Amino acid sequence: SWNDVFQYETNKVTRIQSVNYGTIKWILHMTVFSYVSFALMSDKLYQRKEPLISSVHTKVKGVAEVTENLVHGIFDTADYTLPLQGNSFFVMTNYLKSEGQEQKLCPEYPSRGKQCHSDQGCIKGWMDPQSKGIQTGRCIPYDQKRKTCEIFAWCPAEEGKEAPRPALLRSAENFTVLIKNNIDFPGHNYTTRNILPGMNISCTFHKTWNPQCPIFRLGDIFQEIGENFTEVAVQGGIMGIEIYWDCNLDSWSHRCQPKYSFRRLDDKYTNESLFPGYNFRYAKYYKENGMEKRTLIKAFGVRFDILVFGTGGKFDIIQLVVYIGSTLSYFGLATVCIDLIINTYASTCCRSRVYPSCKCCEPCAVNEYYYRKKCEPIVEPKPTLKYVSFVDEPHIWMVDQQLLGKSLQDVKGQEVPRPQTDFLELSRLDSPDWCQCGNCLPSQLPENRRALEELCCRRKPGQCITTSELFSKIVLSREALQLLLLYQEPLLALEGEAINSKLRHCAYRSYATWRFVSQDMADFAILPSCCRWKIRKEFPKTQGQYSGFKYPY
Amino acid sequence: SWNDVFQYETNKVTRIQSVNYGTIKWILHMTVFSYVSFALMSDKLYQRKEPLISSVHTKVKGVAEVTENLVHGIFDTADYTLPLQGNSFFVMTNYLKSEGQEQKLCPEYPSRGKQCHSDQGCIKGWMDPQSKGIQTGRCIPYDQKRKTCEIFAWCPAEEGKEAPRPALLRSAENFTVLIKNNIDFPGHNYTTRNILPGMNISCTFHKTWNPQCPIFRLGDIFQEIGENFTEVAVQGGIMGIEIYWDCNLDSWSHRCQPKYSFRRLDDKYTNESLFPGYNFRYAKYYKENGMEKRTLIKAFGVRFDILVFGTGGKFDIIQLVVYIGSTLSYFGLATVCIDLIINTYASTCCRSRVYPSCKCCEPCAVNEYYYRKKCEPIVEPKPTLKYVSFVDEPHIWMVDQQLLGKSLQDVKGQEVPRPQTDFLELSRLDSPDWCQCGNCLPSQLPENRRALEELCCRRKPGQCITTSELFSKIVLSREALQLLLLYQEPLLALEGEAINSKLRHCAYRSYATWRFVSQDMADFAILPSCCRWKIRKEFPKTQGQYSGFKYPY
Amino acid sequence: SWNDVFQYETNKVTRIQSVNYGTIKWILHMTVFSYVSFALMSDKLYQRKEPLISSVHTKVKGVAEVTENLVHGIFDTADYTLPLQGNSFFVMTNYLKSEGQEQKLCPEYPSRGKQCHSDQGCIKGWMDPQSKGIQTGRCIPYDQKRKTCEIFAWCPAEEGKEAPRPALLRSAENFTVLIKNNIDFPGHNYTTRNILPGMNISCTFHKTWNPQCPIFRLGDIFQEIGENFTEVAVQGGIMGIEIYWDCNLDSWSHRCQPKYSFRRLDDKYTNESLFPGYNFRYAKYYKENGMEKRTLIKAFGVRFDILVFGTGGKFDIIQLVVYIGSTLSYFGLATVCIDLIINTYASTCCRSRVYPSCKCCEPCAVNEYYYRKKCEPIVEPKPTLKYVSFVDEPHIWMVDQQLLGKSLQDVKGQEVPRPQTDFLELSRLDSPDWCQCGNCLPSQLPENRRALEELCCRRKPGQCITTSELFSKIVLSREALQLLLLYQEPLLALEGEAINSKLRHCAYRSYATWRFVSQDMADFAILPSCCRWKIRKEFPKTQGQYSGFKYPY
Ligand SMILES: O=S(=O)(O)c1ccc(Nc2ccc(C(c3ccc(Nc4ccc(S(=O)(=O)O)cc4)cc3)c3ccc(Nc4ccc(S(=O)(=O)O)cc4)cc3)cc2)cc1
Ligand SMILES: O=S(=O)(O)c1ccc(Nc2ccc(C(c3ccc(Nc4ccc(S(=O)(=O)O)cc4)cc3)c3ccc(Nc4ccc(S(=O)(=O)O)cc4)cc3)cc2)cc1
Ligand SMILES: O=S(=O)(O)c1ccc(Nc2ccc(C(c3ccc(Nc4ccc(S(=O)(=O)O)cc4)cc3)c3ccc(Nc4ccc(S(=O)(=O)O)cc4)cc3)cc2)cc1
Ligand SMILES: Nc1nc2c(ncn2[C@@H]2O[C@H](COP(=O)(O)OP(=O)(O)O)[C@@H](O)[C@H]2O)c(=O)[nH]1
Ligand SMILES: Nc1nc2c(ncn2[C@@H]2O[C@H](COP(=O)(O)OP(=O)(O)O)[C@@H](O)[C@H]2O)c(=O)[nH]1
Ligand SMILES: Nc1nc2c(ncn2[C@@H]2O[C@H](COP(=O)(O)OP(=O)(O)O)[C@@H](O)[C@H]2O)c(=O)[nH]1
Ligand SMILES: *[C@@H]1O[C@H](CO)[C@@H](O)[C@H](O)[C@H]1NC(C)=O
Ligand SMILES: *[C@@H]1O[C@H](CO)[C@@H](O)[C@H](O)[C@H]1NC(C)=O
Ligand SMILES: *[C@@H]1O[C@H](CO)[C@@H](O)[C@H](O)[C@H]1NC(C)=O
Ligand SMILES: *[C@@H]1O[C@H](CO)[C@@H](O)[C@H](O)[C@H]1NC(C)=O
Ligand SMILES: *[C@@H]1O[C@H](CO)[C@@H](O)[C@H](O)[C@H]1NC(C)=O
Ligand SMILES: *[C@@H]1O[C@H](CO)[C@@H](O)[C@H](O)[C@H]1NC(C)=O
Ligand SMILES: *[C@@H]1O[C@H](CO)[C@@H](O)[C@H](O)[C@H]1NC(C)=O
Ligand SMILES: *[C@@H]1O[C@H](CO)[C@@H](O)[C@H](O)[C@H]1NC(C)=O
Ligand SMILES: *[C@@H]1O[C@H](CO)[C@@H](O)[C@H](O)[C@H]1NC(C)=O
Ligand SMILES: *[C@@H]1O[C@H](CO)[C@@H](O)[C@H](O)[C@H]1NC(C)=O
Ligand SMILES: [Zn+2]
Ligand SMILES: [Zn+2]
Ligand SMILES: [Zn+2]
Ligand SMILES: [Zn+2]
Ligand SMILES: [Zn+2]
Ligand SMILES: [Zn+2]
Repeated sequence: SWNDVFQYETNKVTRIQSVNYGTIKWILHMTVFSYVSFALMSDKLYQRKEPLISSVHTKVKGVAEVTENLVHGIFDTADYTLPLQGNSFFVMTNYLKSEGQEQKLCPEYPSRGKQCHSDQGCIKGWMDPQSKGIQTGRCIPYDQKRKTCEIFAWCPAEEGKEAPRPALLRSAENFTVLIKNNIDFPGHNYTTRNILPGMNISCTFHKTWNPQCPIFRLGDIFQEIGENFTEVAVQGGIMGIEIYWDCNLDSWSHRCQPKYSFRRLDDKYTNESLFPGYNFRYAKYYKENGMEKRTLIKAFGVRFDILVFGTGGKFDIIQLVVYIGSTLSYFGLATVCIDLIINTYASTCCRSRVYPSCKCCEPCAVNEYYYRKKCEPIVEPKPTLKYVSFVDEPHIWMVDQQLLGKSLQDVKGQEVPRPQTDFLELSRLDSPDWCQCGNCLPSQLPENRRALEELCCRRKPGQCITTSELFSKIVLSREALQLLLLYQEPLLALEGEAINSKLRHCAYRSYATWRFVSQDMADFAILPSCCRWKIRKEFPKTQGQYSGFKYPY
Repeated sequence: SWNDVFQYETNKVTRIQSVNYGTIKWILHMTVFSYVSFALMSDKLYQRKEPLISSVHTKVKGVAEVTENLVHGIFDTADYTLPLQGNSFFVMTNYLKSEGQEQKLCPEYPSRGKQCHSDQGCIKGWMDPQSKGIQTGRCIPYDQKRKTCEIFAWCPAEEGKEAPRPALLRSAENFTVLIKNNIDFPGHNYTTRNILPGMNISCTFHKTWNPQCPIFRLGDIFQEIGENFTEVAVQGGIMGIEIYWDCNLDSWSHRCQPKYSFRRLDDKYTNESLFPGYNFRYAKYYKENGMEKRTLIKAFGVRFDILVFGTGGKFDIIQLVVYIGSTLSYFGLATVCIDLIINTYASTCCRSRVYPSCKCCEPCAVNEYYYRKKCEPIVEPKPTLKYVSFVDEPHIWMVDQQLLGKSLQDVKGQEVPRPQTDFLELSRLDSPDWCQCGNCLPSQLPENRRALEELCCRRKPGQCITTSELFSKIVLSREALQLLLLYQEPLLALEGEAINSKLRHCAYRSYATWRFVSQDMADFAILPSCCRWKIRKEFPKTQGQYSGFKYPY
Repeated sequence: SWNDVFQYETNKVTRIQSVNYGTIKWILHMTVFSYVSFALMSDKLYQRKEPLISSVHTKVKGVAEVTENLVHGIFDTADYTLPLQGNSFFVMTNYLKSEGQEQKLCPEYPSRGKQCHSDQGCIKGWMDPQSKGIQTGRCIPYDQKRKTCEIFAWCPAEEGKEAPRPALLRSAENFTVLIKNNIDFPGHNYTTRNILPGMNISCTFHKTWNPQCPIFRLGDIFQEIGENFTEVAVQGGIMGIEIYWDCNLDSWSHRCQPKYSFRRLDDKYTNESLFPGYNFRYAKYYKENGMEKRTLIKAFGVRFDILVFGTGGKFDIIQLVVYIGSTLSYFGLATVCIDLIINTYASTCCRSRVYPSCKCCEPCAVNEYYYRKKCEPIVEPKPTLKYVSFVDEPHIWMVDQQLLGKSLQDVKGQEVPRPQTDFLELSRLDSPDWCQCGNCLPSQLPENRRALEELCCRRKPGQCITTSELFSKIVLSREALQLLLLYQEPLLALEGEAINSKLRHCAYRSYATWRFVSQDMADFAILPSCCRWKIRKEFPKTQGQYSGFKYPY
């Protein structure tokens, strides 16, 4: 089967020289091409994108002078507050220091209504989880009007004390942080950094003037997003410094720069029971005067979380191939649309309701010509298929249903048009109850299938089709049938009953071709009893029943 | 070439009114549509998904009362153990404290068999990397039966001492951690948090009852995954609190909630040489009695790593377009399947082996009618192409191969069927060694290509095709040929040898059309010597050799 | 419309038994299949890939003996330097210690030219942001030739002092770090770790010998990437330990192993004003002799950032379906290419310029036969469409344009070939100024549209087509026209003016079919005045004007 391999199939097509259809086709093609190209370029769907891996190294620089009372102290954001310099860092903005605490008995701080109306109110032997002090069951006069429960704990106890207002280290808004960010795209084998040779050092970040300076003033960070540093400093907070890397690693469009943005990460309206702000407690234990003491510091501040995210794209051929394959089927849109137009306007419904109503749609009736040049309807050749023609009608009846002992003459079928004959070929030129022509005869077939041949040439009384001279010229012309037989077999022998059978079949074939036109219908046609029996009379059989119609398949 | 632009191509098609094929087509279309729709909806392939950036802020709350001996102490997880409150946090569950250590000489702890069988066993001047103590070469009687090597180091040395069992801070399983998680999808410009207004505060996380409370009891964290906190507390561990954000940012299906899950991250069965658990050593140096001392604490505990991951989807038109384009080609499945059925059942092999064996497959022989209505086979018109017809055979022979001095009569070729003639058109109606008809003549062509015309009308002896009256009516009927010529050229001049050549060509064309049927074969047909020379005799040439068959292309 | 549902469309095709085209088709199909398969397998486009979530637990092991002067001390990387063991860790490689500092007056260190040329140079009451010391306005003689400004600060002040060279803790290159890495793919529900049972413990990482040992010597880490640990130790740095997980979670191809790589993350050539290296300052405050003192340590070292990244793939049916759908349209490449070849080589331009120039391209002229068997050109049947035939020419003229009072005879039109007549069907066989035949008559139509019928049988003077006997046999043969009418309607009545109209129309139809061939052109043909008026004379009308050509649609 070598020839089976070497076959090539190509579809049969129909050019149409239509201005409208060609214009529509090209418009739709340009539209699809424009959109797919735009999507590819905008979304960079030709690039295989990779996420980055990041390293952050921060350096906070600030000295705050505090007058605590009176002692003038300096708070350097180099050793006092910054042992961690990386993704996240903390800048202290307030503190509550309790110097020289001794484990002894003292009143508890009156926080959130922590007081007593009577001595018996306090519970002996139970330590409050907030004050973290063991109650002795007595109530001390903490203040003149703010007496609180007696407790044995570190004293003077300050647990529950509110953060000082205004914040002690407000000057922290004047501090600066230098962020060094190293990224890599391991798949693309590309690494870069946010500081490059030839960058200003005295610069400070501004979203317009200095959008690439990695030195940030904290107050500016807060102002850029409408946050009040003075208020946030009191209880603390969490702020995000987002670094976005939208990086194009293609040589012809290379661009890998960071974009800095800011976002408050703590909730401003956190409920008082969910620990608003940001703080931590750390203690330093020291023995003074032979008595173990402890210095406790509750520090409030802003934790800055540096969030680095982004992707790096580089041209990938496989991605482009996949995208093109995905978008290729969209170029059949023109075909789909124009074929749908042809099919819709080829209907007989439009000439009856649409065009009469709208006369601007009349010239869209050429779709009927475009649809006959495009489609060839055919029917399933099932055994029950039969075609019927009546000389008193202009069209043909297809009886695909079975005859339940009912004469074929009395069967509705379904009307179909007679095919237009090839004019070029022709340019070279007592009776039964179901019979209206009077020339039909009872069928000799077995009673069960006798109704197939119970057909007449016409539906109303009149002259039989056999009376026409064309019937004799075509169907009963022994000369013409012999010529057709010789055309099929030039050396045919004109002797015996074989020739009489060959001529009878040719007469049937001739009537069916003459009155059904297409071979598709001529194959399943049914001859009337009149024509059938005239043919048989003029081409008899030596002996035996005529088989009648036999299923072609 | 404006008309070239305005062309529209549409494929020629063939409707088939088949219940089976239409049903199959629609079933396959519904199947493909259902699957593509289901995939789109389930996988959300219309959504452009983005990973999140996260910030975590934790607050551990717990006081553990320890009776160390006797002194009753409190271990507050606010200052003693928690200066870091973010992605990861540590809860101490055990400790080994060595108070008031002095750099002097003392025995080494007997850990992992660290002992001596003799004084000379110990190495002088060498410091063990485990005990971290410089050996003096002597062995001290550390214990009555556990003497160990003498060392100069911090003393009393406790290096290698096992973690106390049961864990001192078992009460840490009753501690609670509040996790505040802020996420953002920077591309989608969406941010949310795990705590929202109107949430219960007294709640504690339960996977069913309170699946959204971000307050977790550590013992519950361990119980939920079948881990024993009491055992893990002895040597420590690492536990993961996974926060999954499967977030849909579309308005009509908006859902962005966290799902909390837990996973032990350290290996339970870590080898003793790979440092099982989690611990760290930290020292506090202080001068006591004028002698520099050091307090060493080895802390065992559980490090909790909060792992936040997830994606946020939002409708993207480009993604939907790409998905639809990818899935469009699957709607040709019905076409592929039904065309394959037609092709397979159109074979002549099925009527010979399949249908006789299986009679339920007989009604699938209409595929032969569907395949003749669908396909038009053609052959490459190469110069070696020739077609041959023998009046004693019912079919035709295509000789695509070359004649190597061998008469065309004696060439196998390959059998092809004679086309069915258009019955509608016809309804209007001494000898050489290779000659079996006796009426053929030697070819006058040059010897090299003389074998082309060495053909007879039949393969077996018999009457020549020329003897039929149809040959004279069609081929030798000067009247008919003149009528055909006039049809082609109405004003043709019937004079000179030009008319005699025009008639000879028409006679050849007529024989070829009559005996090959299709113009495709009639073009490459080969006339027998008998017919050829009868035609030439009745349409002679004034002078010169007859050219013979000439390649149409 | 049940039959409307049960329709199946199949395209009409044309097999071609061509070795070249079949070979090209199969080559292109194999090429496309090979590439799509290769892309699928290489890129694993059948796998839905997921990023990992990671946990890292490190254990650094090293003791460095330092001789500070003389006191011999040990620096253990277990308690002195490592409280953090996770994603990032710090190994100290150098330090500057200032023991027993007292807040008093002293000279400032001469760093970066920090000196005075005169006492008045120093500013009173202003504290330098670098030295962090309040100036008293005087200049102390710090050194014999390096006098610096007087300042009140912690003393002896060492701010700005350069890091010692060579680094004190060079022995840190001999330290080892054990990295335990736990990953998970939450979607795939897969977790693994970098240490598995049966792994060597005494091993140390080597890229070839021990590529999976998670124990790393720091000096080896630096040597592997061409970094000098001795130099980096002086000022410090940041090094990355990248752990890549390319993990295949499919059972038949399961592989999930880590690949370790190293990358310096700090910039080697950082500007001196951008704080090169890595360091931090931490202080320990202690009261000595009743005077508050502070010990300051500036530590230089290398921060190691463990960067874990990777994806885990597992077979997904939806991904495979999407990929196949995307790549399906590429299998029409053979069709596109071969159809383009057929179209290009079917042009009449190739036979005139290409083949004469290049004779190796002659056998590609069969594409003209392949293109006539494949395409059926048609024209839009618009009202202005007209076809014209002149008996003195071999081809046909299509006049699609309007006649602006200009005789149709004098219209250029555009030449088209006359269709090849179905030879099988035929094998069964005083004057106006615009008239060249002399037998045409003035048109009786209204003057506005009178020019349509102003056509002659020929373009040059000569005999009229009507003079041919074929005109009388075909067009004026009342017998033949009656036979055609009877063929259409066998029981037609031959009486009245109706028959005379039926015959006149048939004569028009016969001329148009005889001289235009295709019904497409015969429909829009235009008869000459000579033939038209001869037909009308021999088939007159009782009374009334002849309507003339009427638009078929
Ligand atoms: O992302 S997150 O994870 O959330 C995250 C988490 C944390 C950070 N950064 C960060 C950096 C430093 C500290 C820290 C600290 C301490 C003091 C100040 N300022 C100060 C105030 C007043 C005075 S005063 O007026 O002169 O007094 C002097 C100085 C600023 C910061 C800190 C240090 C030590 C400890 N604990 C400890 C426990 C036991 C022992 S021991 O001795 O027993 O061994 C010793 C120490 C706790 C905190 C905390 C967080 C960033 C991100
Ligand atoms: O993700 S990871 O990266 O893996 C990661 C890593 C770490 C964490 N959290 C975390 C939080 C705190 C500590 C820490 C600590 C200390 C003590 C207790 N409890 C305690 C026990 C007994 C007694 S007692 O009985 O009363 O005695 C009292 C208290 C709990 C925790 C800690 C603090 C300081 C140091 N070092 C240091 C070095 C030099 C100097 S200096 O003075 O020389 O300057 C001062 C201090 C080390 C550890 C460690 C880790 C989370 C995640
Ligand atoms: O990714 S990143 O975020 O960038 C990142 C960030 C950090 C890390 N690791 C890391 C680990 C430890 C330290 C640390 C430290 C201290 C000392 C040595 N060696 C040493 C030298 C000389 C001598 S000597 O010669 O014997 O003297 C003895 C020992 C090594 C490391 C450190 C400890 C404490 C503090 N601060 C503090 C503040 C207030 C108070 S308080 O008392 O006031 O409460 C107490 C303490 C700061 C640093 C720093 C970073 C990894 C990654
Ligand atoms: N289309 C069509 N074909 C028919 C009809 N009647 C007979 N035939 C065909 O013509 C042949 C004639 O068979 P027939 O002469 O009746 O039986 P016979 O005596 O054995 O030759 C059969 O093989 C049928 O296929 C008819 O009414 N319509
Ligand atoms: N198909 C076919 N065509 C033929 C055959 N012989 C001749 N022809 C064609 O008919 C024409 C007749 O040429 P011929 O009369 O032999 O040469 P002439 O004397 O120059 O006219 C040639 O152009 C051929 O194309 C034949 O055997 N088969
Ligand atoms: N193709 C073509 N058709 C024509 C021409 N002239 C007339 N016809 C057609 O033939 C029919 C003859 O109409 P005609 O006899 O002139 O008008 P009548 O007197 O009303 O019958 C019309 O319906 C036209 O469709 C012509 O020149 N070319
Ligand atoms: C920040 O600095 C400016 C200029 O030095 C000063 O005017 C302002 O008061 C400072 N802010 C704080 C909060 O100290
Ligand atoms: C910010 O907060 C402070 C105190 O918290 C307040 O005095 C001030 O009005 C607020 N707004 C601005 C713009 O400073
Ligand atoms: C805080 O929560 C309590 C209940 O725990 C509720 O009564 C109160 O209204 C809440 N306040 C805010 C500001 O959310
Ligand atoms: C946890 O708390 C419950 C109730 O307060 C108590 O019964 C239990 O013993 C506690 N567990 C530990 C380990 O202390
Ligand atoms: C857990 O561990 C402890 C000691 O490690 C042991 O007594 C107990 O049986 C274990 N199981 C449970 C369920 O507590
Ligand atoms: C630990 O590793 C040692 C070898 O270093 C081996 O002999 C021993 O069996 C291992 N034990 C476990 C529990 O893995
Ligand atoms: C590292 O160890 C080797 C062998 O113990 C030694 O030769 C080398 O000097 C050491 N390096 C340093 C910097 O101490
Ligand atoms: C692997 O382990 C064996 C003992 O189990 C040890 O002898 C060998 O040295 C180890 N491999 C290396 C490279 O040290
Ligand atoms: C590394 O640096 C040291 C001092 O920084 C220098 O002596 C040495 O030549 C450098 N190169 C190597 C290979 O050690
Ligand atoms: C550092 O920056 C300064 C300007 O701030 C410039 O003058 C100097 O040349 C730079 N040096 C290097 C090594 O980049
Ligand atoms: Zn009848
Ligand atoms: Zn009848
Ligand atoms: Zn012969
Ligand atoms: Zn012969
Ligand atoms: Zn004329
Ligand atoms: Zn004329």
